[PDB]
Amino acid sequence: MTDKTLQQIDKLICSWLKQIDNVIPQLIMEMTTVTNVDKQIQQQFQQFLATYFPEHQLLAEEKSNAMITNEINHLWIMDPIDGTANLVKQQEDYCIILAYFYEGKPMLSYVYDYPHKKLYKAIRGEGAFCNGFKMEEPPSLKLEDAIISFNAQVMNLDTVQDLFDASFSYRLVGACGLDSMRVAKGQFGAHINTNPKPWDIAAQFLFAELLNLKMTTLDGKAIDHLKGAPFIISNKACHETVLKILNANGGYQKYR
Amino acid sequence: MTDKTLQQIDKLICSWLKQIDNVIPQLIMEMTTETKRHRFDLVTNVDKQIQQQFQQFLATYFPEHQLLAEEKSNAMITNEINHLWIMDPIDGTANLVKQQEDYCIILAYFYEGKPMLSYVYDYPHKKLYKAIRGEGAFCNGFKMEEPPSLKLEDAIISFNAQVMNLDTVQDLFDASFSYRLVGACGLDSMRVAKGQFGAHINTNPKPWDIAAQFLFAELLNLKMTTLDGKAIDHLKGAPFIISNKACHETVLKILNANGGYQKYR
Ligand SMILES: NC(=O)c1ccc[n+]([C@@H]2O[C@H](COP(=O)([O-])OP(=O)(O)OC[C@H]3O[C@@H](n4cnc5c(N)ncnc54)[C@H](OP(=O)(O)O)[C@@H]3O)[C@@H](O)[C@H]2O)c1
Ligand SMILES: NC(=O)c1ccc[n+]([C@@H]2O[C@H](COP(=O)([O-])OP(=O)(O)OC[C@H]3O[C@@H](n4cnc5c(N)ncnc54)[C@H](OP(=O)(O)O)[C@@H]3O)[C@@H](O)[C@H]2O)c1
Ligand SMILES: [Ca+2]
Ligand SMILES: [Ca+2]
Ligand SMILES: [Ca+2]
Ligand SMILES: [Ca+2]
Ligand SMILES: [Cl-]
Repeated sequence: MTDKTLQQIDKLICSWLKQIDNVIPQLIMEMTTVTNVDKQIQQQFQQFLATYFPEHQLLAEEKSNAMITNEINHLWIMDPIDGTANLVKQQEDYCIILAYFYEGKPMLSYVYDYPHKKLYKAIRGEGAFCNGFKMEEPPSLKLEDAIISFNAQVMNLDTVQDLFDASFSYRLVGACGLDSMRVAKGQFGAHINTNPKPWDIAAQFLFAELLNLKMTTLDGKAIDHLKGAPFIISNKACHETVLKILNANGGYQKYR
Repeated sequence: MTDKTLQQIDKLICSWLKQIDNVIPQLIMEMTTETKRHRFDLVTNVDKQIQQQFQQFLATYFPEHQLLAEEKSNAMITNEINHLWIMDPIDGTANLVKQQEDYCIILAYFYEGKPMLSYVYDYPHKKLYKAIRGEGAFCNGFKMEEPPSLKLEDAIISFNAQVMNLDTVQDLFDASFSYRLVGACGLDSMRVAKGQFGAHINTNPKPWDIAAQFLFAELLNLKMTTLDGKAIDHLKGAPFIISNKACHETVLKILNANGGYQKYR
């Protein structure tokens, strides 16, 4: 793929996301008085592909994905609303996740923090950006100096306590895409999700590559972008320590 | 106090908070340029400066008005003080230092002990939550209303899990819809005020962490009490909850069951 083609696609995605701005307030007003919001955003993206990129296929949360394989050369993975609980309960702290893979290789990635008007995007060969401003590799963060984010309700409490004690503090935004972007920005040392779907993490691959983040399974391997696996996205300086804590003493799972 | 006087004071405070753009952005810049070792010290220094400047603001506009804040001695501040401001110039210090986000300014005026004006300035998002007795509560001039009823099972809750025993934390997890944490008392409180969270707990706040919230709770029909359901002394602070009216009792029940929420030993 060329830089010229990537920019053309990028230009069309940024325009689509701007059109989304024109539709979403109405969908939100209807929801208020899974949602229609998730399903409509997804359907509109499907129409966008049908119109602009007829060869491209979609793996997304609100459709069946049985026909999506590693043979598909032009693939988008979408979470149309990541943070559905935050959308419904708070109307805040949710995002749109989009990622394009070409012959299996991450080429374009998007995390749109709509409520706060911040577009994180990554373009292979160009870099990562927040609202157009180039992002750089975050400063090194040792676990003891870093805030971490994970779901404490899906782990055994002894392991949750070990994570509390070894880190600087604990926070949770509650949307995978956003908690990940805080790692990307150097605000959090690490974000963990012990059982993500492909759409929860699809954009993050390219961000992790371009910003020198560690993004691995909880066993330290590369993740299958078609399947998802227990995962971490981490600053390079606290990745090993976090994995070590999670896997010590018989591991992080609930004994329950 | 008249609506005319409150507005005059309100207008002054809003203007002063706007002028805070001359201080805060510089501290934020320095969270990048100064070494890790000095960062909390820089924040506490700028906390002290913002506080002193508010002190001077009072001396010049409101000569009898006094100030209760962290960076000054408050030994002489009593229930005898007729005109009292309580201030947290930067609430959410750890978020400022580590994230340069999710921090706020807390300011509250009490007249003869009664909450009259309150401010939570979400500075990174430029969102001024303010409350005025007789007028109501506002976010950037959009008028806030009492939130919908939220039973605990349907609500997101926010608290510091590291300061409670884990059995009680588990009971809070199981009984609520979900768990979130912003990490600044003022902001986690405003999410309760907006109906985004069912409840926020802080088991050991200072007066300045919670001073604004009294008036917001009154005007928006929120329950704001000690963890044993009493009125909180605004001069002293206590273990506290701010909650939607429909999940207040259930949360307190969970916290106080089984010997309470404290850590063991
Ligand atoms: N394994 C984990 O680390 C984890 C993380 C979150 C949630 N959950 C599970 O989700 C159920 C209810 O929601 P919650 O409050 O825990 O999460 P949530 O707060 O509703 O969502 C938190 C984040 O995790 C995603 N998510 C939703 N369901 C998930 C699942 N089953 N496994 C992993 N991630 C998921 C969300 O994606 P969408 O908003 O697009 O759904 C969002 O990005 C729970 O019973 C819990 O087991 C597990
Ligand atoms: N529920 C609680 O008792 C509670 C709540 C928060 C923090 N803490 C403890 O205090 C320390 C600071 O927390 P952090 O590193 O997450 O971030 P933080 O920015 O220091 O504290 C988070 C929030 O609680 C306030 N705070 C600071 N020290 C506190 C204390 N001892 N008790 C209650 N509230 C406090 C903060 O106000 P300022 O930014 O003005 O300090 C902010 O509103 C840790 O040891 C933490 O576990 C306890
Ligand atoms: Ca979703
Ligand atoms: Ca998701
Ligand atoms: Ca505070
Ligand atoms: Ca403070
Ligand atoms: Cl907030």
